[PDB]
Amino acid sequence: EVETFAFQAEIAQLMSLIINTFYSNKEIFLRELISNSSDALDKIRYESLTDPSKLDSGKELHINLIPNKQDRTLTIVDTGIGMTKADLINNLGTIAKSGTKAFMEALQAGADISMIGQFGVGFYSAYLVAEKVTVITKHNDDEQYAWESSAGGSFTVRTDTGEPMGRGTKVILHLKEDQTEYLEERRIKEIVKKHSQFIGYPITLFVE
Amino acid sequence: EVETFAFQAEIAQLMSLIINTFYSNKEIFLRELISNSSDALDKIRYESLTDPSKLDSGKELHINLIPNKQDRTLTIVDTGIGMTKADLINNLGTIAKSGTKAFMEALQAGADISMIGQFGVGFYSAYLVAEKVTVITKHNDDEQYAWESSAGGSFTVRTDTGEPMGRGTKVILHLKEDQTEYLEERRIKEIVKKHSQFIGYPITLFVE
Ligand SMILES: CCCCN(C)C(=O)c1cc(-c2n[nH]c(=O)n2-c2ccccc2F)c(O)cc1O
Ligand SMILES: CCCCN(C)C(=O)c1cc(-c2n[nH]c(=O)n2-c2ccccc2F)c(O)cc1O
Repeated sequence: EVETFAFQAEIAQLMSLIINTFYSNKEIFLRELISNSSDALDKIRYESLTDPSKLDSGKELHINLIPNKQDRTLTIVDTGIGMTKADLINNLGTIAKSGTKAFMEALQAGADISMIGQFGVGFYSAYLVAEKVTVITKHNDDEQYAWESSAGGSFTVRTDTGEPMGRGTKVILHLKEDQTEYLEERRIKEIVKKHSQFIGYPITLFVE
Repeated sequence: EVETFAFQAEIAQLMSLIINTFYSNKEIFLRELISNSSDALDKIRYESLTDPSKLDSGKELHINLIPNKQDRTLTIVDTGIGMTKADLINNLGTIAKSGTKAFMEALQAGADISMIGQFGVGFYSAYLVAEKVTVITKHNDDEQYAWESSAGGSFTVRTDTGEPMGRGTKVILHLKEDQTEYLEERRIKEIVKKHSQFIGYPITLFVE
């Protein structure tokens, strides 16, 4: 029931660079994921002006940060517009082809990994801290899907039979052994305050 | 043939603040407009993956900067997705209600006008340099419209009978008398290099 796909060549190369480069300031992953959540929330909010029934699958527009020391996971949940199967498999890979090329050029021109979000590919900064990422997503117009990748040049997509979520996206970061700092309450608080303080949606940091 | 509308109260108040505050670093207007053009170009590019006929109204995705010393205008043109009448009159005012409130709060909390784009209302930084703004826009699904405002709490919209443009948005900044520096080639070049160097579309600075 599980489809396996190869990444575009440029994305696979971006992911290797992110995993292999020595770069200490890994905490920027969180801002990039919160930023993408915010954009997804903007999208469903705007669509709902012209069609209030888009919020039948959920009225609240918000972001939850959920650390889990047992599973060694950090989960970022939003109730944004979600993603279709086509988004996961094809559409986002395609726009990320040019953004990756632009980004990798700038890095040669001296730029630093922290500028990744200006090229549209800030999601892949998750692999600074995660050995595996799972994405569960639900768009009004499609079914619930699980996307997963451990960054070896391939990703999987399946229909998700797990617990339904209504509308939005959940990003489950399976953290590397030496990156458990991002499960601690004061570390996450520090990072959100420093990088994400002007997001226009509630950000709730769950306690354990 | 011309409809006159009142701005939302919060936007009218944002515009007065932008016009009345002493703030020397006015050049940030250009980055905000180029940023919105880029977002509009992203939108039509993405829509065209799932429906290549959206580019029948124009294949090229680009940004032109056109100074005109005679008319004292600076025009920013893009071939992005364009805006519907509903966008101009109602939809963008509504999302800009919360962004304005958020922004004006931050300014009390010390923030500075240069952060306006983080709240979604960066367009209104045009009134740092313009006494009047005209917006001509064409969306695939609607007709060509002219929006105009001289920031006295009202704006006008009409159907544009002028020369058709295909798809996109043109922003015509009627500059204040003491802001002609933004018509000079070396000044515009300087600003684009400093603030807009990583935009993923061609930016062409027309000569006079
Ligand atoms: C193929 C792998 C994808 C990686 N992921 C999960 C993301 O980028 C990502 C995407 C969304 C998302 N839902 N709906 C939507 O439009 N977006 C979206 C937002 C911003 C840029 C692009 C987007 F598609 C989100 O809410 C959270 C995310 O972390
Ligand atoms: C009511 C007054 C509006 C002010 N203007 C002209 C802008 O903000 C503005 C808007 C667009 C635009 N075309 N299509 C589209 O989606 N956008 C858009 C882009 C970014 C945020 C919001 C948007 F609607 C542009 O290409 C250039 C602009 O300067």
